Amino acid sequence: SEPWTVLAHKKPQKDWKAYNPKTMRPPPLPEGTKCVKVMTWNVNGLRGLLKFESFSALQLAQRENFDILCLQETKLQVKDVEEIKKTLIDGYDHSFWSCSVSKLGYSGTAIISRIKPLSVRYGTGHDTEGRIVTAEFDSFYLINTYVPNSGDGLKRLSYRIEEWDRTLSNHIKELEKSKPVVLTGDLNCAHEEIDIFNPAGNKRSAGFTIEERQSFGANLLDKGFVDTFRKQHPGVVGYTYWGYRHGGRKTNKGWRLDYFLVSQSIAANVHDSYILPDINGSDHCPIGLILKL
Repeated sequence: SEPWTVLAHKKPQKDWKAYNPKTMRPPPLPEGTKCVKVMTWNVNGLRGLLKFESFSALQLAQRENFDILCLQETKLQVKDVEEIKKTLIDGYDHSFWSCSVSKLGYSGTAIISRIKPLSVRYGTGHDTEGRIVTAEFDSFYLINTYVPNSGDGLKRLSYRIEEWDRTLSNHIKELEKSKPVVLTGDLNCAHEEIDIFNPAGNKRSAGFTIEERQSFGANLLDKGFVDTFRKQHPGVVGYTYWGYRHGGRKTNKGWRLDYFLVSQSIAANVHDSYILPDINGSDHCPIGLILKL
């Protein structure tokens, strides 16, 4: 059963198809093509995921052979990182964790890499909610972020639009002045109607407000960044999130909230921006990016 291959959408256009990674991913790169492979995942609580019976860090690494793993919502405290680092599997020696210090057991990001970065900074070193990690590599910057959820009743929409969204934009544009940027993580916005199963029923839901979508366009895309999955798959409905409560994953009633956004300068180097909807353990599934260097 592969429910993500069934086109679930309340108001689809005529020529839209459901994303099937078995038939729609490009063929592998010619061998020796120097590239970097990144996987990104909102794990909805790292400790809980590690207690998930069907989850193994070793199998995931063996299956995808990523160089870098970007996590959101680790929910770790600072005091937890030393021990969590010890459970990292062999081969991924450089790990960097930004944990929430005001609200405990909340938010949290991490970058796990078998490539040693030139530099790593946390925040835009103030990161009170552990929402941003920036790792410098030789030809690009990798920014892993967990964007603030606007919340029930849009209670946080003002901070999201007026403060957060602009600060993230300024941070990536500043770094772009030295190297192109790979922005990834849970951006907490379904950009267009194709990115959400029920657009009409969610006009005032966090993540699909007119305010959030317009900011996404104006503060991210229109400042020279490319939605790699959307560019690679025009007219393809593919989700990365399914709400637990209404059991929408079994019928693919989901949203695309997780992205790979890249500087215009390296948009042509993206070989594959993909989704892994079969991996369970969170209400998000992982996404991956294969970038030619």
